[PDB]
Amino acid sequence: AAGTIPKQVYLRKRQQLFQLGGRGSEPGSFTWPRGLAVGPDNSIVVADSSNHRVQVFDSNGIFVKEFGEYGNGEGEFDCLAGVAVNRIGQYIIADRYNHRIQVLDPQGRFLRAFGSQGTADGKFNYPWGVTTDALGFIYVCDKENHRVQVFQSDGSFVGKFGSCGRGEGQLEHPHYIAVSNTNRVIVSDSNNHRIQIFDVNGKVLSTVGGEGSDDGQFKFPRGVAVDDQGYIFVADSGNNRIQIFNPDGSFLKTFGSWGSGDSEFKGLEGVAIMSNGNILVCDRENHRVQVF
Repeated sequence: AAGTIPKQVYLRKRQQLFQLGGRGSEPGSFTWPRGLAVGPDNSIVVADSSNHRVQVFDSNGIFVKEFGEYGNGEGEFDCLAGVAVNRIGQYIIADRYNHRIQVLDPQGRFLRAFGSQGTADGKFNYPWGVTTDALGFIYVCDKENHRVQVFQSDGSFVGKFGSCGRGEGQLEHPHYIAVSNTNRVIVSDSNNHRIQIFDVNGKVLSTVGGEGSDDGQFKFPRGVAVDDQGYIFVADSGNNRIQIFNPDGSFLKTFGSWGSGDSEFKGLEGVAIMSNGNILVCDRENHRVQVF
């Protein structure tokens, strides 16, 4: 991989390499998938929301394992949306309709849960959307509280930031986030049609994009990912596009349109980026994950 020019790789993005899913509840099928994440060896981890489960695939698409079932018990999920994998390989699920986070081990066995519905510190309204920083700190978007709450690996509350509003440092219904290896917190601020970037302590660092349909503009951004150089990847759901941004925030590339064939989307949700430049998009109403 030594001579790779990332910018050139990203600018060639359009044609799907392969896809995953198809409607159903058997292993390898999805129902209305929302969050996805990449794992250690570039594994593809899918929040299979309406099947109340996570499914894990290797970097070439081969199904590996699934875990979870409907419920409010330990290791059960109501209608999960967000998923993530930390450096230790344990699975971190935003169990949306139970208003809690569950952390499972690399084999999908239950380790701990935390949170319940509420506005208070450590309490969530509709969690939807989670990620991990290098030290194992958990960052949640509780969508309906218009904020980001950060926890320790054991669930201990640590801090929070953002609040309802349309201004500097505010959020309206944020769905998805990512933390870069620079420890900048990258929040898709859905209804403000913008990407918000904070440091770990809640200080606004910059803003990417704004409302519109031109290059560099968003209509209801959903999934976000960041690569190891700071390229930012956005599911521009309102405009039926993936957008890619240079590490300085400037528009680089866009691809996709409303549809259900190769490179077409309906209901863009989560987004993830493999360390080889493969972009992963969750295509909710087509019950599939597409890889570019």
